[PDB]
Order: sequence, then C-alpha cells, then structure tokens
Amino acid sequence: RFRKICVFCGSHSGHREVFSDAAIELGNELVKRKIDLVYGGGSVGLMGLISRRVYEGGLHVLGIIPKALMPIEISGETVGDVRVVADMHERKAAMAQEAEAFIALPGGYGTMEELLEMITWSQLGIHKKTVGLLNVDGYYNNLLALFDTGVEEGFIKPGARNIVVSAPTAKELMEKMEEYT
Amino acid sequence: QRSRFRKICVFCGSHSGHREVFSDAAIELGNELVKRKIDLVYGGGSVGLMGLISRRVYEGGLHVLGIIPKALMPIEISGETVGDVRVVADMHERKAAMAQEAEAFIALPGGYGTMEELLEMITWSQLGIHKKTVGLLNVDGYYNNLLALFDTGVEEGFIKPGARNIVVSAPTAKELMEKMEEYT
Repeated sequence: RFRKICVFCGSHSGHREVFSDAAIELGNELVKRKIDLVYGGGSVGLMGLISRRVYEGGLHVLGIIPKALMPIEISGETVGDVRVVADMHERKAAMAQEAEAFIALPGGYGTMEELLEMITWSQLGIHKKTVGLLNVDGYYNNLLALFDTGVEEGFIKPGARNIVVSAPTAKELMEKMEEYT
Repeated sequence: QRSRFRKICVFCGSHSGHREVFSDAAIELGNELVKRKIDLVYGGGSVGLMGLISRRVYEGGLHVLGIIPKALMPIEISGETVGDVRVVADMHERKAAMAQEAEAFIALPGGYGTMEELLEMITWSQLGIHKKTVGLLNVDGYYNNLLALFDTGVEEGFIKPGARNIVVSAPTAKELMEKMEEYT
C-alpha cells in the first residue's frame, strides 16, 4: 500500500486525447486510492493535469522543480506546493527521496531520463521501490524492446528486466504495483 | 587527423555483451579516438566494454579517466587500472563530473545505466543546459528501438524536431565520428 508516488511526465499533453486522458485516469486512480503525488512541479502539459486532478481530489501534491526551469514549466496560477531546488541533480534526488514508487508516464527526453534513472537505482540496489510504467496506446512498446535487446545481448540481466512494471491502463498498473511484493 | 574535440566521454558498462561484435566496436571507437588525438573519460570499469575502450585510448597515448562513485569501486575496478580513476561519493557527483569534463559524449551499447547518461546528456542539450553533441555507436542496430522510441515521441508531440536533431548516431565509430565532427 503506497502513501505517495512521483509520476514522471512533461509540459506537453500529447496531440491525441489518449495521452491527456491517460494522465487524467492516473490522477483519478491516485485520488481513489488516497495516494499523495510528487512530480516535476510543472503546471501545464501532463504534469499540469496530473497534479491538477489529485489536488482537487484532496490528496497532497508536492511539486519539485529547479530554479531556472520555473519560467518554463510553471505558467498561469500555481496549485499545490513546490519545493524549488538547486538544479537537475537536486531535482533528481528530490523526486526520489520525497516519493515512493515511480510511474514514468509517457513523456519526452526528461521523462525518459527520469525513468531510466529510477530503474537504474533499483538495479544497483541504491533503493528498493517499485518502478512502474503506464504504457498508453503502446507509446513505450519500443522502449520496452530496447530493455530486452539489452538482455538478449547481455547488458541487462534477465531478472533486472522485471524491475519495470507496466500496463496499458492506470487501473491495471496500480493493481499490478499493488499485487507485487 | 584534426578534430574539434579534445576530450570525449563514452558511456558503457562492465559487460561486453554475449556477441563479440560489441567488443569489436568498443575497440574501433578507441581507435577513432586515438587517431584523432582524443583523451578518454568513462565510468572506471576494468571489465566489460569500459575495460576495452579504456585500455585502447591508453595504448594510444591519450589520457584516460575513470570517474566513479567510491561505493562502486569494489564491484567495478578489478585486476588493475588504466590512466587516472577519479573517485566520487555518489551518482550525481559522477554524472556532473563526467559531464563537466566532457566536450561531447558517445553512448556505446549498454544496459540501463548507459541509457541513464545518454538520455540526460541529450535532455541537457534540449534544455540548453549545455552545448554538447550527443553520440552513440549504434552497433548492429542495438538502439534501433531507442531511435524508434524517439521518433514516436516526435510523432506524438512530446519531442520537437530540433530536439530529435540532438541525437547523432551511426553503425560504426568512424561514420559516427564523421557525423559528430560535423554537427551543429
């Protein structure tokens, strides 16, 4: 049973409704399960939608963002708390620490970098937290093929491939991450 | 020959892969670094791919530096060392120190950890954090799935053109070098 999670996404929602709509479903799952949210502090894109839902849903919303990135990811009128930090690094250690599991929701390079990093810490044993993945409309099928390529070729261990918990819907992803211990 | 780089950081780990083609590639990149008078920078691993491109740039007269978090020394360095092995306390220290010393990067094939530096360095270029070309030897299409993922990001609006333009890859160290030497 989780107390909070740090979803990874960006300032874009994606052209097709499935991505934004997928982000709304994750928010609704977090609300129903009474789980607080940790994220990049962005007030727009999938980040805006995610915290926007959990906030209104009641649960706590803790955003974490680097000083210089604020003019980029925060526009409009902020909702929820933000613990500004030094830079990308502090952000990296701030998103983990202040959170539990990790759903690296569909996103761009920043989000990809965040996912690979959390899995990397679990692989090395730096920390022991569930690393999930919401594979909306197969957006990550490729990334899911690269991990294996790494296994088959010998750069990733067969067991280490099991660090990634993915599903096509927020509902199943949450169940999976709750049905694995 | 001439080059616009003096120091190159190559991402890769302590595993060389099952097929010998990947080890062959690691050495070739070393050769491309040596022929161009480029010093090497890496994680400090003595085995795997790191152990190959490190012992190559060394036997080439160019300096080698294996920056590594102290807790990863016992598990990484073994048998001996090559060049200088800068040692730090954690991950971010290594990430910043390797990136701070590098004028460019190349992600040789590798597992999760390799995909860690590769994505962040590109992410940093995308955010204008630094102005540095990002490379990756795409041995036998090892990353054909990552490039396809990037394309997917572009086609779905999460990745703009210019950003996708950050990645500079090739199937051989020679072409990759030629493509990166000519990047803007």
